Amino acid sequence: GLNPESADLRALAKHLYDSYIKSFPLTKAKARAILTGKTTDKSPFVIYDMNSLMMGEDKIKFKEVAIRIFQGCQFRSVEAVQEITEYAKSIPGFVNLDLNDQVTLLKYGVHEIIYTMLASLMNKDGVLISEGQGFMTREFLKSLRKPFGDFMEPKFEFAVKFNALELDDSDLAIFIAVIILSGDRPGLLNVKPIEDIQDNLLQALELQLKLNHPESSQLFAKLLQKMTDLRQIVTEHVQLLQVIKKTETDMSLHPLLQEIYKDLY
Ligand SMILES: Cc1nnc(-c2ccc(OCCCOc3ccc(CCC(=O)O)c(F)c3)c(F)c2)s1
Repeated sequence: GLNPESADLRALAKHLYDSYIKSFPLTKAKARAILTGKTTDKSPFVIYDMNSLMMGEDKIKFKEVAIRIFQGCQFRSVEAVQEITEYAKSIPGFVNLDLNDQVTLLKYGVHEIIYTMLASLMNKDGVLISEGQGFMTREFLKSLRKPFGDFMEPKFEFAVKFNALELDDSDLAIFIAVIILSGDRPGLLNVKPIEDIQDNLLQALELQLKLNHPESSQLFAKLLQKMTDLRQIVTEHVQLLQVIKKTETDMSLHPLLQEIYKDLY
């Protein structure tokens, strides 16, 4: 904030953080407080096997077991899409873009955002579910029958490496906006207005990380590099769905996810 240009970058960071808080009900700071046993929040019920999953169904409240779980992740993605869409609308310039490009930017951005923010709810042993009321172990997720036995592993591998960056919600707010305003999504009609916005967002992210993580060298670059991992998670998940739909012909797909995945990659 030391000159007027950089003060406007601060104002943009604060705007996005504010909108993020308003849009996403379970923040990283709340997730971390649940996972680490802090006294601001309530310990989760832990599901690590079939009997504890049965108990959990009664305690949390919220068909083979693998399919119920897989579909539960899809319902969560649909809620996430709703929240990401409302956040996207708050990004200055987004709603003024061509409507076709608004739709394309959401279509290709929402999963990258979902896996970014999924890391906030993960550690190397498992993941928060039902808004933090439950915690499902990574080993229980690995135990599910084929073809569902490894669908969570790439997301855990990503999370453990992403979490070592030690980003907070104020950082994440800007990073998620940068993800959405990507000028290289396929089929965009007007790239230039997108990149002008993305430029501003990147400038704000960069100053946010230098202020908030003054001791953490090239954090900005190391964060942008993680956009590689996110892309690979997505393309791998799409391949897995192609497999699942051949053996599991009785599995339905929420219409929002169907539209998103159509001709995605
Ligand atoms: C009985 C039960 N019924 N539901 C249960 C349940 C268990 C675990 C859940 O979440 C674990 C973390 C979310 O992980 C993700 C999220 C999104 C995707 C991508 C999905 C797509 O968009 O295609 C993903 F692949 C994994 C959960 F929400 C519900 S237990």
